[PDB]
Amino acid sequence: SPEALLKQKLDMCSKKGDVLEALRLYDEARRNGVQLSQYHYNVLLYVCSLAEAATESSPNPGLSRGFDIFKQMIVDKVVPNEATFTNGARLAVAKDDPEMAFDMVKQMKAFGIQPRLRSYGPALFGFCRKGDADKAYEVDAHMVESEVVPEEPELAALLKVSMDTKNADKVYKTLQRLRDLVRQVSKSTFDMIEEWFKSEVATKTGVKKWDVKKIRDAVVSGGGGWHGQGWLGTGKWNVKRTEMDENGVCKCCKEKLVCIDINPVETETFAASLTRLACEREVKANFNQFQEWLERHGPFDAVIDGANMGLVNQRSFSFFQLNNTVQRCQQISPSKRLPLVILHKSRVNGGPATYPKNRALLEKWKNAGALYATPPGSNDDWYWLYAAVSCKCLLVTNDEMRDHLFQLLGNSFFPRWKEKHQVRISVTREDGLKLNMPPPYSIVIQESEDGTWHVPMSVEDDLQTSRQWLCAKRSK
Ligand SMILES: NCCCCCC(=O)O
Ligand SMILES: [Mn+2]
Ligand SMILES: [Mn+2]
Ligand SMILES: [Zn+2]
Repeated sequence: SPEALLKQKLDMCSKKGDVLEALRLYDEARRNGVQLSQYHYNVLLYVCSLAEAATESSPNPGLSRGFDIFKQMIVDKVVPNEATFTNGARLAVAKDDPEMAFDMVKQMKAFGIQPRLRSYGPALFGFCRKGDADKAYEVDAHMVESEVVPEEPELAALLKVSMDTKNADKVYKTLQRLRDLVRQVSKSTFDMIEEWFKSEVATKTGVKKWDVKKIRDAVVSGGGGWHGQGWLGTGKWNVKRTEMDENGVCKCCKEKLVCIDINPVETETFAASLTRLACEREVKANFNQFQEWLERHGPFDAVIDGANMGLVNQRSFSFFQLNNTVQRCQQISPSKRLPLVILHKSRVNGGPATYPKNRALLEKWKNAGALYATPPGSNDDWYWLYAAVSCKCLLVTNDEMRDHLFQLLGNSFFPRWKEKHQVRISVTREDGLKLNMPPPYSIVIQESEDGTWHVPMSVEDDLQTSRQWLCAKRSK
């Protein structure tokens, strides 16, 4: 078969590195009238993205023609898959021509193809490195119009280019976007925000007086913790690295941060999403069986990730640590409810249940309506997550919750829900086990009614490392 031969020939070069031969085969396929498929086109694109940018003369044919092949694939109405956007993008990144990267995205839109976030990157970042703010905002406007949602890298780029070109409006809007989409910022973004607030442009923006009533209503309207009506106050900013105490009180300025509400409608939307995603990966009957059991049980004040509580900081499963966590959760329940323990069926049988009194207690929890053993082969993370969300209660787990399953849940609602519901254990030599409860305020960029800002840095584990904030408040 002709296209099967081209597949095989293109699989070979390049797993060999041979761009020249891939390009020869490309032009040959056209002279023979063999129509290239999706698979062929992807291999071509990947292979061309192995070519390098000529630090000495005219661009290399592999990069130049790489774009031309991309252009052709779309013209041919050949559907792009995830490999296409990835290869298309590394092509764009290798070339490092923001204008050409932008053309690729304009072409996808032309032909009704949804561009991906990685498609926009080389265009956005290209312009940003060259200080071309206007071009950067064009790419941004295009990305927004395509309903592609930026992440922290894209926003930090936009923030930097806005700072570089003294655009206080665009700084404000980007900072709002960071609040809305990212919440807590990386070290480098944090440093950049700090620079902004200390800068001459920031000193010189603002208003001496404003419609206090309009700010009030914007606070209500936004959900709390910001107003979005623009820079307030005048003069130099006092900008300090600081911390919040356990009550959300800024140690620098004594402002008490807001606890921002979660709309219960969003929670019901998320619960439905969860069921949909779980039933796509679990045996549907196993997940449904849990849902039905949960409907006949409760109420619960807490759900325990049993495997994580048995295992976190242990060389092997500790029934002690699970049992101590169960008792501590029951003690803080106002009515002393046992928590719902989610445990693998594999973990109820064998050991920790090696010791008969432990076995008998696990069965006691099950008979009290407070243990569900997840079937062999199931991913029990769907089960304790769905239980806590559905029962509207505390979730006791030290699971990071940023491994693949959890990337599926998104970066808007889930991180806000987690902050309000997640209980983590910590253990010391001196005191034993401690429950670390959700904070009584929201750990997010906040903008006060008088225009004062508090910006949280993102950390690995805020129990391990004490979270730094920026306090930015006008001097007079
Ligand atoms: N610290 C956790 C090690 C193994 C964890 C098992 C789990 O989290 O589901
Ligand atoms: Mn788990
Ligand atoms: Mn896990
Ligand atoms: Zn403060």
